[PDB]
Amino acid sequence: HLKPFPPEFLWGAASAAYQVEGAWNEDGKGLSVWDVFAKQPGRTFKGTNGDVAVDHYHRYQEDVALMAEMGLKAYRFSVSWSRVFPDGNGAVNEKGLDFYDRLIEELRNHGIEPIVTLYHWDVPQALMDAYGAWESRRIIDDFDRYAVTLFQRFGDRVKYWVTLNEQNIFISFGYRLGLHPPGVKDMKRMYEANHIANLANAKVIQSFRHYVPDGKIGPSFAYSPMYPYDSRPENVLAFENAEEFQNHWWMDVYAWGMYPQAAWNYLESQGLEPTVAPGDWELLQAAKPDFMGVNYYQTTTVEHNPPDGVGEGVMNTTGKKGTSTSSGIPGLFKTVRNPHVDTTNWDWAIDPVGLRIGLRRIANRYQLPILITENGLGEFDTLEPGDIVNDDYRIDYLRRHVQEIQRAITDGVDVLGYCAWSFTDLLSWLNGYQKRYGFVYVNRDDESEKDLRRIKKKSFYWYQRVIETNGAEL
Amino acid sequence: HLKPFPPEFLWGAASAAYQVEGAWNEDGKGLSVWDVFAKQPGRTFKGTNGDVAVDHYHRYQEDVALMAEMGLKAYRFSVSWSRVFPDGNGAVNEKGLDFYDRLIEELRNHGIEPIVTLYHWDVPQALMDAYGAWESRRIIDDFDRYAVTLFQRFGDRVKYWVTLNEQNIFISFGYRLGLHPPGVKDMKRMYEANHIANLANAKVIQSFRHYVPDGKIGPSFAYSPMYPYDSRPENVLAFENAEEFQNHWWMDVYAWGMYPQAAWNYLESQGLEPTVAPGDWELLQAAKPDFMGVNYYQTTTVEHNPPDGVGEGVMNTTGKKGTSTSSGIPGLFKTVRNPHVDTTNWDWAIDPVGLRIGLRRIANRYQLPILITENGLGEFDTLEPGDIVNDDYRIDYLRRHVQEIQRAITDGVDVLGYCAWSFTDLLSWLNGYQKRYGFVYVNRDDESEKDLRRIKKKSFYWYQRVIETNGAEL
Ligand SMILES: O=P(O)(O)OC[C@H]1O[C@@H](O)[C@H](O)[C@@H](O)[C@H]1O
Ligand SMILES: O=P(O)(O)OC[C@H]1O[C@@H](O)[C@H](O)[C@@H](O)[C@H]1O
Repeated sequence: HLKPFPPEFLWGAASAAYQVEGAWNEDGKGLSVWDVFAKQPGRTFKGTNGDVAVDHYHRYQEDVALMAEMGLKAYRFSVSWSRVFPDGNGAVNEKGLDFYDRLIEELRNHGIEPIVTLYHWDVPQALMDAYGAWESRRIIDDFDRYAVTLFQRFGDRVKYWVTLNEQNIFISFGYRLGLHPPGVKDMKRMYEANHIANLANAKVIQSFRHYVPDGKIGPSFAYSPMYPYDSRPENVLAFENAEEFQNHWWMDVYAWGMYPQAAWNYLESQGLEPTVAPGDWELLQAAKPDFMGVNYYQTTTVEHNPPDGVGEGVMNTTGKKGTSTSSGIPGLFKTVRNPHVDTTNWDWAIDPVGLRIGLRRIANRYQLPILITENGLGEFDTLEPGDIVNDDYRIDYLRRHVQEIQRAITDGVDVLGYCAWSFTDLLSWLNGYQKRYGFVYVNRDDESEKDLRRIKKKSFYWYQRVIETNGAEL
Repeated sequence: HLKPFPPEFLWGAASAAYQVEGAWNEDGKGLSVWDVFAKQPGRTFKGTNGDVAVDHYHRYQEDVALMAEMGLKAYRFSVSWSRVFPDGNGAVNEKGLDFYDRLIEELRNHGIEPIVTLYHWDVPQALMDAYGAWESRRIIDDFDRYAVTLFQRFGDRVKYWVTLNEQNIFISFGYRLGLHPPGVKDMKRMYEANHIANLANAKVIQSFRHYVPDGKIGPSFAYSPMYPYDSRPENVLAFENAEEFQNHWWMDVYAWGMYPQAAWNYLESQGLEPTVAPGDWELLQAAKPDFMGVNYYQTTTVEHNPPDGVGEGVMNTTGKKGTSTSSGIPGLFKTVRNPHVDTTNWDWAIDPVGLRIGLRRIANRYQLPILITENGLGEFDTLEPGDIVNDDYRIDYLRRHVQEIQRAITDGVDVLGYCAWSFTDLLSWLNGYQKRYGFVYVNRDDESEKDLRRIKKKSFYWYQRVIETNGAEL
């Protein structure tokens, strides 16, 4: 006997500002780091960018009407920092606040609960220009200022907030792999920026306790649960190293205010540990979140890796299956293909049991409620004559993950809600428009902008059915 | 770049009263549950019992002189509760207290640190007869009276104390597997007795803070870290289930005062959860220990197990290799042979890297210091002419574990000490005398006490060197 989904379970879907909004220079909006970065040659798939994206800024009324038709209980979206503070720092742009106020109003008028992500990777370029953005403690005061603005403005209508979206991704990709702005490959700077982001997250959770006393806040972590390749002790040890370095390094800070000691000692042995200042620990430890947000797509299997072994690997940005290669930390661990799971055309593992495992690990270790703020299947879709998108692959992916969530709930994990990625098709940062996640197909590709018309996929109706029955029918 | 062992690392060896002391009915000692149990036909190997054991009660001065020759920094022994309270909870037997006083004085006169185990499985039979011993909350006050008696008599001279030795073993063997007294096979009774023992542990730690304010105290957990068989998600899930039901069930209570939720919910779904009285949680949560005591011998590899699958397995008590069979909890997990590790003649896995993994898991999850209270190799030994015992297999085993401990210390695990099991050969509860662990061979077997003479094994001189060089020389 499975527990039922709780009565007010947030059946949701999600987007991110730069990926959907467009209107990149309208109504006072300032330059963001992604405005700049995406226009640099070779940074994105086929030079795609979010100048227009899917034009959600102008079509939000249509999109919300499709959410209402779907029956969504919740919609997760991010506020574009550069829309609200074009300089990051100076005067509020009221036109920018007015759009999100219009959007929230529309959501509530249709009975949809808004989930607002404060930061989804688009720090204003002015802050990067002024002081290096996440590499400077000044961004703590500046990020706080921007969040308190949003708290005061919308605290009365938005109950659920996410602080930083996938801090582990935009810090690592932006400062170690050089695939995100600022395009740096410097492990020392990476950990300094990561430590500052940790302090920013804690500071605004504290501010949230004052300005929105009845609300619920937490970060959203990009969680890939690690697996050992097999029962060889050296591979299990590699799994221990990988889970602590890739996952506990962030989630222990979110939940306990402390870095894990083995990873710290390893970084300290190389001078790579972050600069701690007086008060940092007191701040980090005095900022408990209401939940752990989890973005989940896949697990990662690892094995032992010699000190001279694999480092950076190839990542599949083209959808040509089988082109990614193993990556790792020399001496600690390396990724390896898990022969027991299928993979997508971008080589992502399809592992719905991995989601239950991951939910269990977080409940077991931190004792916190979980909001699944992203989960979904990115794949090619074909538009058929008659406005038919038969995305059975995506229905099956989502069905199996939702089934594992109910088993995790039965196991005692307190799951607050589930936000599928994504509501409409949107621009994938590094993969372009062909890597589609939406319940709603958007009519454009990487060559032609066409008309951006929305078309309901087969998965739209499946998920509408799920929400209708509170998950009882999948 | 290995860290050295700390200057005052407690290089130790260990015993347990019933396995070593003999003198089972001398100087006013009462019956323990093991005096009665081992004299029941069929309960022990070839009917062996601890009536004489290796006669340490009369020979302790010889044995301590050998410890000083070895240069032991610490000696871990248990107090026989039935020596001190012949009927468990009446008047104190002063001759019983006088033996441990003479032993402790003998240790301290040779510069050896006493490490006292309050409970190593031998609750007096009178308490079993009166109210069922660990199945009654009456044992909480009776164990507290006995602990405080020792705290007051010896607290000036003993700083390191262990409360319950391997609660997970004596409770599950005594109440689920029927292999220890009282010989019960009842899962409901097992979890009730286990909960009472948790309360008795917390209560004595509370008392300890009052009577030995400068001392250090902890339980000693029988830790077998779990491995998944491979990266199949269902086997990783079995591993999550195993680590939670076999390990977190006890260690979360010791460290955090809380049972893990997924295991609790599974027990509750069957009416197997223990009876919780008001005040239980407050007591369990207000008894933090100074260290986690870790008894380590081997890892366990697990895979998925259907609801009709494996339950109880065969355990090797004869030293005939390849006689153990798989065990598990149907629906949750089953053990499986780990093809990457060697095994002893009793089918115990030899996995020194598993100790490093186990130490890392405890440090990472609980941030506690660890005292390794047992580790060693039980094997056949041959006495050759000239009183020579060349146990290079034991040296090899111990050397590799001590090396993995040093690597764990380098990772940042705070390891207080290392007690090898055992100082002299002694009675193995279920395996008789032929399964030897000692640094010191004792001349006797299952059929004759012979002369009980002590003979230093090759490993004696190896450990002596280890201690002399503080582990620099392994
Ligand atoms: O677009 P991708 O690379 O396929 O990832 C899919 C999604 O999951 C996370 O990475 C991000 O929070 C989203 O913004 C989105 O990018
Ligand atoms: O004697 P065995 O079964 O080989 O195990 C060796 C040791 O195991 C631990 O569980 C006990 O604390 C010791 O008393 C000793 O028995």
